[PDB]
Amino acid sequence: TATILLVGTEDALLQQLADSMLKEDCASELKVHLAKSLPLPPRIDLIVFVVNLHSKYSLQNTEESLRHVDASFFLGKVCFLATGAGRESHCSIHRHTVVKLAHTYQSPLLYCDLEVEGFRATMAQRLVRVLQICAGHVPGVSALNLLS
Repeated sequence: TATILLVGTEDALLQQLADSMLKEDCASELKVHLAKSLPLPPRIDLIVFVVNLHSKYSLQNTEESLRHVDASFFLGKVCFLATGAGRESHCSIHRHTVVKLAHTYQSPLLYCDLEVEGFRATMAQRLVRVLQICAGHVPGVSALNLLS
């Protein structure tokens, strides 16, 4: 009844995030699809671009994939999720690049270390709520209202 597309090149992290989102409990029935890239080879309510700040390939793949997304998706139905930004080991230039990306496509930029169980759990809560909003399940709040 609410469907999210996770786009990212790290299968394992996408899977653990998906599992985190599916972890109990949710009033709506959540479906998760994963893609390594866009364009894809089903109704999709929310797209989350998971960007690995330690991987230049991740950045490039996000940048390229974005070109295939219809503009109506950026009306609150796209979120960026940067991983590695809280770590001193990450490249600052990449972080700036993704901040500029999220700004350009006027979409939220969220940060999480997906390798940390608790942090990923909380982020999954946030994303479940955003997904429900985008799917029209939250009274008085549409994807349009997410725009800020």
